[PDB]
Amino acid sequence: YIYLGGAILAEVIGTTLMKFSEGFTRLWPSVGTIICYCASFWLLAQTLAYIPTGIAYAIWVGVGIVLISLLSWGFFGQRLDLPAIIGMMLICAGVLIINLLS
Amino acid sequence: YIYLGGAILAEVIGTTLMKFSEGFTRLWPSVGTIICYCASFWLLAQTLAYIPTGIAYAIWVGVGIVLISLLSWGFFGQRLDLPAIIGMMLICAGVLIINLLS
Ligand SMILES: Fc1ccc([P+](c2ccc(F)cc2)(c2ccc(F)cc2)c2ccc(F)cc2)cc1
Repeated sequence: YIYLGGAILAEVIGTTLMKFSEGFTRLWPSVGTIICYCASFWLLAQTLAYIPTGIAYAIWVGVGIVLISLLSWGFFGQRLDLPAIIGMMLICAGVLIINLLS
Repeated sequence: YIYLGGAILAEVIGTTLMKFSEGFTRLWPSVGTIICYCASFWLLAQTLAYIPTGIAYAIWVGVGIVLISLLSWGFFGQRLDLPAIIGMMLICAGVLIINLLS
């Protein structure tokens, strides 16, 4: 399977685990989070062995924001009609335009 | 919060070290570059206490594009055509909308 899909998913899980849980996580040992950080770098290194960095970055930002928006609504219950989402979308549209002219 | 600004600088130091290692020095450990990127993530983790992860991803890319553009050309805002001007305005305006939001 693609390293890139694993790598984006590893960043989403790993970054989500950064601010999550003042008690100790259900299902998951905390050394698993350390392994996940190591796995994320391994997946990234495989990804940027084979995929050009700037081309990859455009895919990566677009997939990552959507994936964590879906996760934010799904697992954390977050609203889709918050004005911050609109602000984020303006940035997402703007970064896409710069990416096409560079 | 100015932590994401620090995370951007930690990204600039680490990215330059990676590019320096690939193109120029033969004698730089991978672990040091990884620690510089981990510093960007620690500064991000402090940010993720205050700014939601999806919002934080979009701001990191857009704030990145302006600083990286300025450093990589050595000046800001030369050779802008009409959609590029709109692209820069959208990035600034979206971040400003998030900045005004609590
Ligand atoms: F929202 C974002 C913000 C940053 C990145 P980042 C990054 C961050 C932390 C890290 F540990 C290693 C790499 C990147 C760029 C293209 C990819 F395929 C995968 C990752 C990156 C590195 C150098 C650079 F100049 C710009 C971005 C990705 C999405």
